[PDB]
Amino acid sequence: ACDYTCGSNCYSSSDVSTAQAAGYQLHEDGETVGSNSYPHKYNNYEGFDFSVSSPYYEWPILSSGDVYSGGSPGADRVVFNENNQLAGVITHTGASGNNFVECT
Repeated sequence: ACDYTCGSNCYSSSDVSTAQAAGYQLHEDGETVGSNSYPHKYNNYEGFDFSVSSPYYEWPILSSGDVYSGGSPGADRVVFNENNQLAGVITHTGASGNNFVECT
């Protein structure tokens, strides 16, 4: 079993924690990477009922297990807050118009 399923990608909570650690460090340092400048604010247009408080930031989690370092972000993201708490794992897979669905 996979802790999170994003389309056909299977992530363990340890893949998620590693991705969240890297994105939070950059957020704390006020730094970005990639043409889309991650980690960036996540507006939550979808209305996900996250149990941790906004503001939210999104950061790519890669199906290869590597930490995002600039380069293609893929469709999957970890979402965290300023308290370094995980809000969720979401994906562009199966959505249109730059929207997201939640990884189950």
